[PDB]
This record gives sequence, C-alpha cells and structure tokens, in this order.
Amino acid sequence: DCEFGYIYRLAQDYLQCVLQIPQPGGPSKTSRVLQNVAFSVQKEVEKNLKSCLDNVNVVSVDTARTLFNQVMEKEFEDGIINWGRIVTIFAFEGILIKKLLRQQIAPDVDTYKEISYFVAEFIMNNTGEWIRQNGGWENGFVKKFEPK
Ligand SMILES: *CCC(=O)N(c1ccc(O[C@@H]2CC[C@@H](NC(=O)N[C@@H]3CCS(=O)(=O)C3)C2)c(F)c1)[C@@H](CC(N)=O)c1ccc(Cl)cc1
Repeated sequence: DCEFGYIYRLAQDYLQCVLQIPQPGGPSKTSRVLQNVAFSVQKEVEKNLKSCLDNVNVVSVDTARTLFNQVMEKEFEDGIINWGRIVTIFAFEGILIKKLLRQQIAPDVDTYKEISYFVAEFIMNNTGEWIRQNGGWENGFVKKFEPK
C-alpha cells in the first residue's frame, strides 16, 4: 500500500470528499478513516489561519504546487516524520482545493487529479519508506486512527 497508486487513490478520495463529489458506488476502510481525521485537522487549520489564508490568490495549479512545496518543506524541516504530519498533508491539500475552486483561472474539473498526483509524489518520495516500516496504511495509519 506504499506504492504510488494506493497513495494517489487516498489523495484523490480525500479531495473528492472535500469537494462533495465522492466517486459514485465507495472508499476503502483506509480512506474512510483518513477522511474523518484529516477533515478535523483541516477545519481547525482553516479557523486558526483564516487571516493568512487570504494572503495568496491560488490562480493556477502551478501556484498551488509552489505553495504546497513551501508548506511541506517547512512542515518537515526538523526531519521528524510522524502520523500527525502525514494527516496534515491531506488536510493541506483540502485547503488548496478549496482555494483553487474559488480562484483558479479557467477552472478545470480535472484539477483535483493533478493536485492528487503531486501530493502522492511528495508522500511516496519523502515519507513512503517511513510509512511502510511503520505498518503502511492498513497496519500503521488505520491501526493508529481507527475508532476505538
Ligand atoms: C498564516 C500562515 C501562512 O501564511 N501560510 C500557511 C502556512 C502553513 C499552512 O499550513 C501548515 C499545514 C498545517 C499547519 N501545520 C500543523 O498544524 N502542524 C502541526 C505540527 C506537526 S503535526 O502534524 O502534529 C500538527 C501549517 C498554511 F495553511 C498556510 C502561507 C504559507 C506560504 N508558504 O505562503 C500560505 C500557504 C498556503 C495558502 Cl493556501 C495560504 C497561505
């Protein structure tokens, strides 16, 4: 599950949850657990950062990728990977997609698929082996975050 395709599906499932367009039919047990936890983080970040989230105009996918790179470089600067930081990656892509829905020039219905790709690239290349060694999504993330 630490392969790119699995991570891409998690990132895309979370953007479809934020955008209220879940793929008709349903998400896996991993995505279901992740959407509750990442949404709780997302809402608190949006409340705390309300003032500064207006300091950018996310007019394009390249702007969103630049912002994502800056935020992730800062989030992981101490070299510490943990599950909280992994959930924060998904919460942050949720904030990005909401700003793109409002601000993207020539809004493209497939944009969430491009954001999903670069989120999955970051997760796989920068945290993938930490994730696998800590149980992957099914034996790590879900075991940590699934309901008591
Ligand atoms: C006011 C802040 C600001 O100007 N920008 C910004 C910076 C960071 C950010 O989100 C980060 C991800 C969520 C949060 N981290 C966090 O809660 N980490 C905790 C400690 C480790 S843990 O995982 O346990 C939890 C901060 C923002 F959403 C916004 C801007 C930064 C920039 N590079 O311009 C900014 C970025 C993006 C947008 Cl859309 C708007 C402003």
